[PDB]
Amino acid sequence: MKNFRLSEKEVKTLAKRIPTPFLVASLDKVEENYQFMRRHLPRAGVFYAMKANPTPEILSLLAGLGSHFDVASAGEMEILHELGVDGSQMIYANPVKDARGLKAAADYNVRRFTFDDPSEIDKMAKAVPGADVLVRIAVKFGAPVEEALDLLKAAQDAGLHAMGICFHVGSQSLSTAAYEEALLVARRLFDEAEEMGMHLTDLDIGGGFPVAKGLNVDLAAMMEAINKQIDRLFPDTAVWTEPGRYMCGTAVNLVTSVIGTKTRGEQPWYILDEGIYGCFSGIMYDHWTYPLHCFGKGNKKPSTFGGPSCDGIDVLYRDFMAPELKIGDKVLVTEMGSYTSVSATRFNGFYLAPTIIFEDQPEYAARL
Amino acid sequence: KNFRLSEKEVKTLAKRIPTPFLVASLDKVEENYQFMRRHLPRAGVFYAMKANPTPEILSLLAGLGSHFDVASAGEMEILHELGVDGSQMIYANPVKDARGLKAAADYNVRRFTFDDPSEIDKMAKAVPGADVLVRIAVRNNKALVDLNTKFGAPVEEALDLLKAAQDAGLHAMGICFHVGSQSLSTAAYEEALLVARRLFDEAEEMGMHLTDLDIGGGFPVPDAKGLNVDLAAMMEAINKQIDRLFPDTAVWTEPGRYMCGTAVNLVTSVIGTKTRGEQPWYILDEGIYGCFSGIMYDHWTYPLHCFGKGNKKPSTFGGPSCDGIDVLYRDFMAPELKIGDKVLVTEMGSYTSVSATRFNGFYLAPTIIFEDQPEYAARLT
Repeated sequence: MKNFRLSEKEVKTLAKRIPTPFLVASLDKVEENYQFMRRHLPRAGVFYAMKANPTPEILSLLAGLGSHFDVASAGEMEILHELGVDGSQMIYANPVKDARGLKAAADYNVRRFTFDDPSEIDKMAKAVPGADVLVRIAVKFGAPVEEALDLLKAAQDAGLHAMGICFHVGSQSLSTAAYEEALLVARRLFDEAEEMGMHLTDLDIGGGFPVAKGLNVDLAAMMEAINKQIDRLFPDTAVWTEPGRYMCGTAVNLVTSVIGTKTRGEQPWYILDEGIYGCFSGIMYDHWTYPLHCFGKGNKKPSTFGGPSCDGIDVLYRDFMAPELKIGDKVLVTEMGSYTSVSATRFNGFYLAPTIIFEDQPEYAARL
Repeated sequence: KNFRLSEKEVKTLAKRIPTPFLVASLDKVEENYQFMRRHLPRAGVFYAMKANPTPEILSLLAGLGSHFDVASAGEMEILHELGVDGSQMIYANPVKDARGLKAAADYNVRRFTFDDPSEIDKMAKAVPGADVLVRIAVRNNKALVDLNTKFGAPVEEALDLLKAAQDAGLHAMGICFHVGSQSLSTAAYEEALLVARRLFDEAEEMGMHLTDLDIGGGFPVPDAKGLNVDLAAMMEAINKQIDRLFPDTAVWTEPGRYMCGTAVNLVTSVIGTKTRGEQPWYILDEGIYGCFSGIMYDHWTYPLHCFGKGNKKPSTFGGPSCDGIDVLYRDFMAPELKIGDKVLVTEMGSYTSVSATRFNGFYLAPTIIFEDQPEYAARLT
């Protein structure tokens, strides 16, 4: 498992014929990440958290491979529908659902819906009578385990089908022991519910998986421990996972050029043609950090990179060791797949940087 | 006074239009523009369209005779579509991009700003003979001379730059400066204006005759805690100064926040409730990824109005992402609200929707012209 990276020569040839900034996504890498999870965690169907990356080619690839989808809004389920994706392969997993979104959900025939609060029941019962609902469980957001069953019975009472439960394990706190303890709590709640008159049939595990193999744990071995725990505890139940960052994050790169240089201070400044109102919006909204590769040879000094807009805050990196760069030189930013261009804007009238598909280019064929 | 929708009005607008939407009063954009012609006559207006690019606003302004401060090819293209000639534009981004400079070339935009030598040859090659103004660092409204910022040459290198640009075939037209956002006092201008006199006076003796001076923006708008500047008084102190120091030169300003800020309102619905915490929690259908993005990007607090009586408890408001960052207000005194009730945010005109996104696939809240709605007619009556 390698992260998707473009070589220096690939960045130059691509930039010759696509004007910067642009993103480059690798469908091959997305597939690899999909097949990895399937190989090591076979018992979880995949609900793709498309909020992370909603690019149509990535989305089509995923429907091709069998992925279901995790929809947050009417506009998400609209994009999917034009690609031929049915609402039976959608779960509406926004906790608080818009009216416009519940309408969409009825029209498209979305099967599964999730909730943590009893104010949410009152409105799904009117909008989508008899819909299959899962409760989100905190083991902020989520619902106390001890209120989980009362919440499904309230749902069942208003004419919704109590179908099951989701938790989310945080990446920071991610461990095999953690998933194993949540599955135990889930198993108890199933058994308890059954004696309560409800047959729960579906269990949604969340995402919160990381990566590329240059990172902390042995994830293949971890998914196999979780998978073995699903097979012993939930051999008849439909199990799901909803990866988002996991699917895409290391599957996209940004190519962007130096459009100005400021040489006045001790520190050189370099203005790029993408910034915090475009793809680097991740910095503000995801609190994330993107590896930056400048390509000159020569001596390095501490250097600031700025974005292209009239705002003070359009600064991406400071005291970053980089060589001497000219205008028109190209830099490359990896880990640009998730929660980046989702947050981009046309602030200052600027265009959204397009996403180019790597497999539809000579450079991809050239890898041989 | 500021454009503020009645409660009566929020209710009927919400009947006909789905939340969230914004509501622009073109009358108010016109008062604002006129107020500035009345009290700061000597200052020609380059509307900074980044604050609000709404097409009906822009056309109003074009019709009143305003010029435009243009920041990218996309902002030029919109103006060209509305019939606005390039003579009406200044490309006032100090670091310009190739698509921008070709657009500028195509649409014959006359003016450009710059604060560095690496910009010059990029402009000479792309529009020869263009009028340039050098952008210059000055004491900000905070009283700092910050030379480590994104924009502005030091006063010390201002004239050489301008000469360096004349040496590349560009017309050395003048000087601009920006004191920054939300000026609560007139000190930064009077002080900066005087620094500018000196460079013209020093340039006369070099033999470059500078014809134009752009004084930037920074004019205030009320926020969550109001505004206590006397704008008329502030504007006349600046005007007064431009007449003693610059009797014989063309003087321009670049308002953005001021022009539209007080002309726009957001109508948004409470869509969920959380009652497990000690504070009640209200989820609205606009978030930090939408128009409230100005919390993140502009460090700004908007003034919120809930309607109802008989309660007030400190309450929390969050956005529709349902995210850790998607929190709008905490400890806000609000009555008991229910799903379906409408809230109002006022002074939502500037640096608001421009930074909004389709994250989660939500829509960009549309911007409704109030003068076309039936609620306006009621007003004239």
